Amino acid sequence: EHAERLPYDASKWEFPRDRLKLGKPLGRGAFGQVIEADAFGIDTCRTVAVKMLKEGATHSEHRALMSELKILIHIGHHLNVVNLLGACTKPGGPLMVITEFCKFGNLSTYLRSKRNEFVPYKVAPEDLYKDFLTLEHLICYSFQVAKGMEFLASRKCIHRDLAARNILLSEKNVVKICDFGLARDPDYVRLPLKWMAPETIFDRVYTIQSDVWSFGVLLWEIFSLGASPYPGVKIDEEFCRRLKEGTRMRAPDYTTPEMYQTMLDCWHGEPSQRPTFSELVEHLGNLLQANAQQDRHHHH
Ligand SMILES: CNc1nccc(-c2cccnc2Oc2ccc(Nc3nc4ccc(C(F)(F)F)cc4[nH]3)c3ccccc23)n1
Repeated sequence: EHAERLPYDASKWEFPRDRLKLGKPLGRGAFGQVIEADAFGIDTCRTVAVKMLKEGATHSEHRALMSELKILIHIGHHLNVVNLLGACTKPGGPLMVITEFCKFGNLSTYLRSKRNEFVPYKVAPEDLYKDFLTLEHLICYSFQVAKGMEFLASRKCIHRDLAARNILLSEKNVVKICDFGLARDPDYVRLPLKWMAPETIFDRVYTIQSDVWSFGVLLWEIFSLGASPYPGVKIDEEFCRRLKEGTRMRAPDYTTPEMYQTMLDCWHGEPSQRPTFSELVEHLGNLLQANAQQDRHHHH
């Protein structure tokens, strides 16, 4: 622990506060707030999201945000993990942590907005389906999250709150894993129980294999175009009993048979019998390739 104590390469990370144009609020937490900004010369102009420590923060709050900064630095860069771009740590203003802005926001809300703009696959004339989501998009998002999680695992990380609300969508259909820190809201019971593996619910065990369970729930979210898990079910002791017994969600409205089986696999009762993220990357990549290449219309 005590990640805040890690060496800080200021030449790499430090960004001048006066090179930010602060814009609309994006969200608030115990730390302070996250606001949209345009940053000049952070890499040109680039839109970013800036998490800033509130004035009058406690030592523990301040330590927590610095720890977060150091954790993001330690993990390192991956396409599918929200990209840390800079920080403002020196005297003269608040502690600020700067990440890339993702135009389309969280994946759950985005997918929900596209329910009248989805077709399994385009057919010519394709302009009838301009900016529509397809199965190819959904498998692509799934593959990317698996890639991100594979990367996090290789960094010896465990996410602990994997869910569609914690995935951000940028341009060029690139998705990014984040942690909005909502554990520290209707998705959280005073714990994100709907996303938690049975060993996590009953025994507070968190491993990369419980993240795999959560990934299964995330897949269900994707292939339902942003529905809330376990429709029509109160999340109480009977829910937990039935989960232990082997009851699982039914196939969502937009799934393929293969994708549903993958959900079921992720939801194995035994952590060791669930696929690894490496296996998921392989499997999903193969499913994506098949999907992306199967229509030979334009390939005479
Ligand atoms: C609407 N578009 C958009 N684009 C980018 C960011 C946001 C955003 C909006 C409201 C609140 N937070 C937002 O972004 C963040 C998410 C998570 C953050 N923190 C975070 N801390 C993390 C630590 C670890 C990992 C792991 F990679 F392991 F998954 C991911 C983590 N994510 C942010 C930190 C600083 C600034 C923004 C952060 N919103």
